[PDB]
Amino acid sequence: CSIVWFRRDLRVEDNPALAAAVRAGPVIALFVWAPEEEGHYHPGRVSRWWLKNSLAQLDSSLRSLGTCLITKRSTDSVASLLDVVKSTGASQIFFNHLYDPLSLVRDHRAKDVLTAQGIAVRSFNADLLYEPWEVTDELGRPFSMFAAFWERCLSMPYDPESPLLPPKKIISGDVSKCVADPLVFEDDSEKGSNALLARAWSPGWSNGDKALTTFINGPLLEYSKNRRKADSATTSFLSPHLHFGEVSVRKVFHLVRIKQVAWANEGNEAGEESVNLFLKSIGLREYSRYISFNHPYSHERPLLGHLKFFPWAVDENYFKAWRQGRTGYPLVDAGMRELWATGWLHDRIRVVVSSFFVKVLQLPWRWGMKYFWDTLLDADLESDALGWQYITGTLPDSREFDRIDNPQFEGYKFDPNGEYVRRWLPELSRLPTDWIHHPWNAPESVLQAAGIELGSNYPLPIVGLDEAKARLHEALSQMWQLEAA
Ligand SMILES: Cc1cc2nc3c(=O)[nH]c(=O)nc-3n(C[C@H](O)[C@H](O)[C@H](O)COP(=O)(O)OP(=O)(O)OC[C@H]3O[C@@H](n4cnc5c(N)ncnc54)[C@H](O)[C@@H]3O)c2cc1C
Ligand SMILES: Nc1ncnc2c1ncn2[C@@H]1O[C@H](COP(=O)(O)OP(=O)(O)NP(=O)(O)O)[C@@H](O)[C@H]1O
Ligand SMILES: CC[N+](C)(C)CCCS(=O)(=O)[O-]
Ligand SMILES: [Cl-]
Ligand SMILES: [Mg+2]
Ligand SMILES: [Mg+2]
Ligand SMILES: [Mg+2]
Ligand SMILES: [Mg+2]
Repeated sequence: CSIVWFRRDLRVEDNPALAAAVRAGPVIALFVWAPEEEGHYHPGRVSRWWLKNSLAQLDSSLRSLGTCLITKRSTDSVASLLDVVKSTGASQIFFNHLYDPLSLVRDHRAKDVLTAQGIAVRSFNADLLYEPWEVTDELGRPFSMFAAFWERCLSMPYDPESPLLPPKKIISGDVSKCVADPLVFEDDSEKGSNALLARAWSPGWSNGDKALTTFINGPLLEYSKNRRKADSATTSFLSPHLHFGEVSVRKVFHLVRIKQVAWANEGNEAGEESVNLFLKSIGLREYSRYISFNHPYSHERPLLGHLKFFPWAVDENYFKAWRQGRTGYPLVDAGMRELWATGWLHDRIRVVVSSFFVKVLQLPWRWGMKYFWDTLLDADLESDALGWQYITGTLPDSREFDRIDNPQFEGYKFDPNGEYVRRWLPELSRLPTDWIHHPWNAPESVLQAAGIELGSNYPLPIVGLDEAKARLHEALSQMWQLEAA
């Protein structure tokens, strides 16, 4: 008896722990659901809906290969392990690493208790191209900025392990344990709100493979010339799959690396450029793990402390307006609406709405981080923290802090004909393009004809940009003054 402990590596292909267990003797595939152990960050409704369907496909797969997935509901995953080994008679437990703060601790506490109880525990790399410790500068120190880190990752002395085949068969230790703990990922209220998700997404590794294929053989070619596109099938849509290890980044990297070689050869410039930007995307995810491991309180504590005494507005209705998409800036409200209704946001809108959150409303970034974590289909602690820290300006490589983006111009850049704003704001569905990104200026006759009553079915800017720059300054004058102490 060997135990395979699945957490966020829901796949049978290129899964090192599983492959090591099959090499060793029969297996008991285990998954333990223990949210309260996740603190302030238990999984949100749409993430849970994804987990529920991803696990079903995982179990279905494992059954095809010979064993079932045993699920356990508990308040302490370690304890559950013990009660599983101490009931099955297993001597080893194989699992794949995780690099988020909450996982880092529980994993150590896990190794200690189990090994110090007579259990062999082995741990592999299932989620990264390279372990964060394998990637370092010539002196041997962790890089402090993305570019230097990514340049090393791409110029390493050795290649990432190549995707392993899933087992061809698995033998299962005590099959009488197959009927285990039912996991409930939805209350009746939520079942209601989740009803459209199955129409747009197919959770699981099988479908993730499908998405990777689709992407590489289609949109990747125009990945680069298509990113100012706000709501189009121009990206991979792999994030939710990536978050639960349903798809191997190593496989992703290998397929992308083959296309790049073929396109370099052909001298297809668009292709190379798109390949480069997409690899930078995979790079950023790898970097979020790097930062979380080399700064264990990164999901709450900022890296740079130069904004330490900054007087962040703690205004509750500023927050509510943001969440409701009642800020007055069309592109910002469209994003909040699409996020609330679908749990999905293109990276540019994520930047647009989180940026408005810290520079215009000037709210604490931990609040935007948490809201995103509860509502995004790909909620990921490391990727969410990294994004918020970068936007707020607490990262070595963030853009200049004293800079406020104009949603009206972002509107012109990312949603030139107002199609995005009109899809997510039906109240503005009749407003012509000349005023779609700044309706508060518009002549009364256009508003009346479109059915828009400023302040009613569409609000006036909750904070003007000019007034915004001014509070930003007044806020800096203050933090500088607080520094003097
Ligand atoms: C403030 C903010 C919060 C974010 N929160 C999350 C989150 O909670 N979960 C999440 O996975 N991503 C998050 N991101 C990053 C990014 O927007 C999403 O990963 C991406 O939009 C998912 O779409 P895709 O799968 O089509 O990405 P693609 O463009 O197809 O890229 C492929 C993969 O690269 C990775 N990736 C791409 N961009 C980034 C990025 N900027 N940072 C980290 N990884 C990236 C993702 O795994 C993505 O699936 C956030 C970005 C910002 C600015
Ligand atoms: N250093 C970084 N750390 C974390 N995230 C980053 C970093 N740099 C960029 N990002 C993320 O990747 C996105 C794109 O990077 P950026 O440097 O803005 O190029 P870009 O978006 O292609 N610019 P543009 O060509 O005008 O569209 C950012 O908006 C963030 O989502
Ligand atoms: C536009 C991308 N959509 C279709 C919404 C998601 C891709 C489907 S999935 O779940 O198989 O990746
Ligand atoms: Cl500053
Ligand atoms: Mg698919
Ligand atoms: Mg795009
Ligand atoms: Mg698009
Ligand atoms: Mg940019």
